[PDB]
Amino acid sequence: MSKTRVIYPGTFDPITNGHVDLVTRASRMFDEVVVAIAIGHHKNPLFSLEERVALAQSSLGHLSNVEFVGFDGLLVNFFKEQKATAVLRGLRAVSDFEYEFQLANMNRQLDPHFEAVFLTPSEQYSFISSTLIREIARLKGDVTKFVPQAVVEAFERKHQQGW
Ligand SMILES: CC(C)(COP(=O)(O)OP(=O)(O)OC[C@H]1O[C@@H](n2cnc3c(N)ncnc32)[C@H](O)[C@@H]1O)[C@@H](O)C(=O)NCCC(=O)NCCS
Ligand SMILES: [Mg+2]
Repeated sequence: MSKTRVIYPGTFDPITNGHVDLVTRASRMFDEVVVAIAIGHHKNPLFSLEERVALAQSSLGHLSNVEFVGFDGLLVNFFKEQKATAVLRGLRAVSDFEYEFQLANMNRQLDPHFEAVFLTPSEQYSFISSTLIREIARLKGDVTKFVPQAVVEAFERKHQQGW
């Protein structure tokens, strides 16, 4: 009966109503949730680590047991470093599902204490992909339904400096 600490890694580029759902749900059933933003040097994302954490903090800060960190390197090492109970992932589409197994099973080989636990989001957040949001945003489309308001504005400010 130690305290429990789940890591919720992602690139959050940007965070979406779906992510927010998942974190909220997780905060209700574990002691600490750590939103962990993957820096991803060699991944090349649309928003900076700083924009990404900011927008996250903006949508989930009102939860007292959620923290925000950037990390790179090996999730398994992050896991160890954070003395985590488990890693949180969401399940919705179907190709996600067999990679998620690879991930879980590979990481368990690297660290037998590793553990993945999966939530499902509200049915209304199941279609939403971060990728699909970027494409719609990128074409002056209305992503208000799919992402928090800070993110909407962030998209607009990205247009304002050319996009
Ligand atoms: C960034 C990681 C976690 C993968 O997540 P991804 O890049 O897909 O970004 P995203 O921000 O979309 O991820 C958030 C998580 O929530 C789920 N999710 C994503 N979008 C939604 C949504 N709209 N609704 C519900 N769930 C969602 C996903 O299944 C994912 O688990 C990955 O880069 C990572 O570091 N994982 C470890 C990878 C690994 O072990 N590699 C080998 C050494 S690290
Ligand atoms: Mg996504």
